[PDB]
Amino acid sequence: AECKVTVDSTDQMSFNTKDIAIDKSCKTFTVELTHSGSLPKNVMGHNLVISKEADMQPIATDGLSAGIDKQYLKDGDARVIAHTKVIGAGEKDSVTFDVSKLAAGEKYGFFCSFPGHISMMKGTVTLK
Amino acid sequence: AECKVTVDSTDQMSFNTKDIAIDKSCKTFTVELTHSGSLPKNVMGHNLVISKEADMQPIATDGLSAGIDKQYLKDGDARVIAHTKVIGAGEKDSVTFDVSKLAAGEKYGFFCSFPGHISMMKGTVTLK
Ligand SMILES: [Cu+2]
Ligand SMILES: [Cu+2]
Repeated sequence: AECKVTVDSTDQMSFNTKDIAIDKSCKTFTVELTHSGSLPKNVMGHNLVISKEADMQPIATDGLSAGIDKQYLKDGDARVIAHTKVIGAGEKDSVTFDVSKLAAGEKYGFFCSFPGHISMMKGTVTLK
Repeated sequence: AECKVTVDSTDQMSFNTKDIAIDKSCKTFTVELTHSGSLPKNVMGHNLVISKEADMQPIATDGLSAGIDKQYLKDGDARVIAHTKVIGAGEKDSVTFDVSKLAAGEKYGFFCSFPGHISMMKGTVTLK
């Protein structure tokens, strides 16, 4: 199906969508993240992380101390389904993953793990 | 003498001053912080923190983990001379401190410890 989405993240700490819908007829799904505005990654960086909805805040908390060099994610965090790098204004990244990782009957979300951003920057992923 | 100052902070991630001059006649000093613009504290909150210049980045890095409930400052941080709360648009806070705490010959600075702000939001405090 349509197996790719592009999400913008802003200088006002927001993603420009609240839901990522994944059609089940995709073996592989690609999320592209762009960052508009002009703020660099060390002041207003953003990544996009996909996990179980319950796991979003715990992943964020463990990422706090990993720092920007590890994309604010604890190295090898198994709760993470897929993630982009932390990007600043002007940059882009994408991550492609097996849609098969998303166990049906489960609730998944996406979020930014840059410290403090999760409170505003999260949404749902919906398998259809 | 004149032993108080008012500093504004903005949605554009700036203080409206780059130096806080403190008169030696002042046995105590009062810093008022205001926030103009319309962004809530969880997207563009600001505080004002005074410390030795050497300590500004290490303080901010420790603040990341402390969270907004701790004003993004490690609790009881010994390097912090004085600080306000994190305020959002429309709010105000002030902090008074003993000018005796500022060691003669040392270099001091003020910054915001809200995640990622420090690069944009710092200045000097001049003991005169
Ligand atoms: Cu972010
Ligand atoms: Cu700030």
